[PDB]
Amino acid sequence: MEALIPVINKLQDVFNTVGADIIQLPQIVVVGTQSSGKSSVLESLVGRDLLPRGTGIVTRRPLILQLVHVSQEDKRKTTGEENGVEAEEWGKFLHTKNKLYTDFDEIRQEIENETERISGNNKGVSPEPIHLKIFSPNVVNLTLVDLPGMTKVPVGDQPKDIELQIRELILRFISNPNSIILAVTAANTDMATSEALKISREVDPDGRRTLAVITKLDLMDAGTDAMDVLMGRVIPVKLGIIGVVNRSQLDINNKKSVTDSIRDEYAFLQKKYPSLANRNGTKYLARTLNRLLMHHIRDCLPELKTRINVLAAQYQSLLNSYGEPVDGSGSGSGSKEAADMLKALQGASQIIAEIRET
Ligand SMILES: Nc1nc2c(ncn2[C@@H]2O[C@H](COP(=O)(O)OP(=O)(O)NP(=O)(O)O)[C@@H](O)[C@H]2O)c(=O)[nH]1
Repeated sequence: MEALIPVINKLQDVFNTVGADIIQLPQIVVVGTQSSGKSSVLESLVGRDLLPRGTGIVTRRPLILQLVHVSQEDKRKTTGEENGVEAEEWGKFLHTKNKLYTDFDEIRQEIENETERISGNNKGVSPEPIHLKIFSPNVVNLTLVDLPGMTKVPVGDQPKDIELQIRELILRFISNPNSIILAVTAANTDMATSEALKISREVDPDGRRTLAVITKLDLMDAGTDAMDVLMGRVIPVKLGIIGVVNRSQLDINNKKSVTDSIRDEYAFLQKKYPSLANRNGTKYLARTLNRLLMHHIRDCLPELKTRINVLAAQYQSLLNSYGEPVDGSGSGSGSKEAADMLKALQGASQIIAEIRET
């Protein structure tokens, strides 16, 4: 049985600049607020810090993070750099094509380099995602669509008008019927007022497409345990409630080893939540997210295939409604879209046809 995650990864790449929304791809979309710790969740899954830091404003455009598992024997000759020590982990950006990044600091820098631009349109937020593959023996096969974080207070309770278009961007992504919403919220807050959960209920009223991740369990007030948060007595969400403890900024600056932060999280869970510890934590989260995505993709695969074909026939017949002038150039901008879309759909069906196992 062919692994389906790599297939959807390639489809994501195929529909990058051309418009992937109408495809309604099966994917996990990460919704979090400011100070929720969703960037840390991603880094917990990667096993490295790689996301741009901080201080402040930052991270406007979506990031499609594609974690690809490799064998520990599968390594890369690094850079040029006058060395040749074989590298165990590397990264690739779709914008830079086949270039290899063996230094995660150059990975973090390229993200900064691909973000924060004006981008030559008049906005503060761009809908165009960054595509980053991470090859590592320390990661599970998993892809996440990281969206720009919201303010932790309602949009009207803060002075920036731009927050609206941030909400629009998130809504645009999570309105995808085949998207799974990963809602990130800190245990440190009134969790039934999370902006992440609230905006998720706007497209998923009952939370049947939503999985809640509870971060910052180590930061709660004296003599609270969110056992209720562990229960999902309180949060109306169906795909699960998973509590984690990521590394703090203190830990990163101190260069806390990830092997040490992992067992520290585990030990914290064992102590504070003994009857629940086995269904919480970073490692657990990585495993159920992997299984969830695999099961979700195979569920959506048959409809995805026909939709690509249905879309193809529509765009082609639409090209015969536009349909001119037969000129080599200056044909149309709308005609150019449909042709570019048809080309991408062609690549999509090709990728899908290249699956075979029963
Ligand atoms: N103690 C502790 N600190 C955490 C945890 N998760 C995140 N943090 C810290 O609290 C902050 C959370 O923000 P971050 O992780 O960047 O995610 P974010 O809020 O989506 N991103 P940002 O606010 O930077 O735009 C970070 O400075 C991080 O170090 C956690 O589980 N425990």
